[PDB]
Amino acid sequence: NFHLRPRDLISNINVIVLELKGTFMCEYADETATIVEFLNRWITFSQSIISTLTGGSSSTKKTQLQLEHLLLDLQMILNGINNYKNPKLTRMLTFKFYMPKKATELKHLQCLEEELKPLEEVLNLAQGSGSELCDDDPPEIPHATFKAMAYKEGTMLNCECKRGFRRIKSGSLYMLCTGNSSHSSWDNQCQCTSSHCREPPPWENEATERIYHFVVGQMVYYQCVQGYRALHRGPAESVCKMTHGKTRWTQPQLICTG
Repeated sequence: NFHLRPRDLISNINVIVLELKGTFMCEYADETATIVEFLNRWITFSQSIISTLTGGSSSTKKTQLQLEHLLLDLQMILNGINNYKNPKLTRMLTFKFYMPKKATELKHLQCLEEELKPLEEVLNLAQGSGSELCDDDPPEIPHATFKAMAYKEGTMLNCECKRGFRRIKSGSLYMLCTGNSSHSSWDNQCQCTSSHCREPPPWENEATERIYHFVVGQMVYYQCVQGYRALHRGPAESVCKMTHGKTRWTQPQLICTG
């Protein structure tokens, strides 16, 4: 229950950041951070600079209130990510945000200005609705993987990259399957620089796999990896069902041995 449209709040925050920086190229660090660590640095960045109110000059008093309103809009978002958003938050901590290597001057707000688009992206997660998302990742199986065949309207794919590669500065953090009623296709696009839907085509992808987040009613298909063998038992697939509020995964019965 976010008492404001994600697009409007970021709109306000965006202009505030601009009215403070006046165009220094941001310098990041190598360590990515969760959306919470991300907000902590800038909330701390806010309060710190406001305290550096060296002399009550009305020129800087302007800068002071400019920060407070920014600060408030930051603390508000963060306060509304840790409460009851835990169903989604647990997977919202999977997204990769980027931190400033240094943050003591107003020219460092460029670092924050860029990450505003992937921020609003995550802000819609609990607001852009309308199917529902599954609280957990599908149950991992010893020496076995899984793969959904038909993506449903709303499934997402993290824009993770290869080693040494980051997702594009000020770029979206994931893709989304738009179902509507007529057609059915994907929306966003991933990008990596250096230091009824179907499966999307690769980029300079992640040299691991693909971090997914499924909607309810989506089924993943399990099977053993090579060198191992299943004997079926029960079902070899899991479906995300929302039973009595909470969402869960129908436990598949499938085991492989060497």
